Amino acid sequence: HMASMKKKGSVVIVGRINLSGDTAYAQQTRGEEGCQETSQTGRDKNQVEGEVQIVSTATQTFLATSINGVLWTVYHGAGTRTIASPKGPVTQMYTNVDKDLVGWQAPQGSRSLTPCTCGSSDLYLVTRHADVIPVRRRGDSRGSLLSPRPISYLKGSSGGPLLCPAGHAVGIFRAAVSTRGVAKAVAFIPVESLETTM
Ligand SMILES: COc1ccc2nc(C)c(O[C@@H]3C[C@H]4C(=O)N[C@]5(C(=O)NS(=O)(=O)C6(C)CC6)C[C@H]5/C=C\CCCCC[C@H](NC(=O)O[C@H](C)C(F)(F)F)C(=O)N4C3)nc2c1
Ligand SMILES: [Zn+2]
Repeated sequence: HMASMKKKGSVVIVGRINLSGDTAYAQQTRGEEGCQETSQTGRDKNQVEGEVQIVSTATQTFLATSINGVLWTVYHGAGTRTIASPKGPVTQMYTNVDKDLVGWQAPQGSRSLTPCTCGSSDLYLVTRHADVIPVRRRGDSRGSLLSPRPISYLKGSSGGPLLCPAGHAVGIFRAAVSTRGVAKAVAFIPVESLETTM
């Protein structure tokens, strides 16, 4: 009935991947109860820092990455959802199901990565566990893991960045290619396809 129709909650920032030092590590900034409440209200007054956020809905958790001033993630995680902010829910500024891509204005206090113009194929995937995984670029939207590992280790890291040697953003991780459960390659949205979208 129309009176009872519910609304999906917002995506919520629940942590970050700290890349500021010589050691990468995940930090949690909100626990599951606060996450649920913030998703319903859409009001998040927690201070945001850093480039790679850990984000959650009521049912899924993944990453989101700031590049020029946009917080980017995957459509298969966020759908068309708002993100929680200090002033309430914020509507997506980019949505592209064909790329598995969404974006919101980057939160106040975030730091943005710079889009790579190096043309390098020696990349680094950052996961939600703060693993920094070498990936050889193999095409516009694909790269191979130098050390394959079970897909379990990549689950929950969609929306994370592929970085070049200089720390610029080359892409947003979106899918893993596996054989017998071992991830041998990854697919990503290339930064140019974001720069086009922008
Ligand atoms: C609804 O509208 C949509 C529009 C476009 C769209 N486009 C893509 C490509 C898509 O793909 C889905 C979701 C991702 C995924 O699981 N994302 C990671 C992740 O971590 N998600 S997540 O954070 O856990 C989560 C679910 C919370 C958000 C990064 C994966 C980690 C481990 C793999 C686990 C087994 C899965 C292996 C899959 N392989 C694969 O499809 O490969 C083929 C050959 C491709 F062509 F894509 F390469 C895979 O990776 N998929 C399967 N769904 C959609 C949906
Ligand atoms: Zn670069």
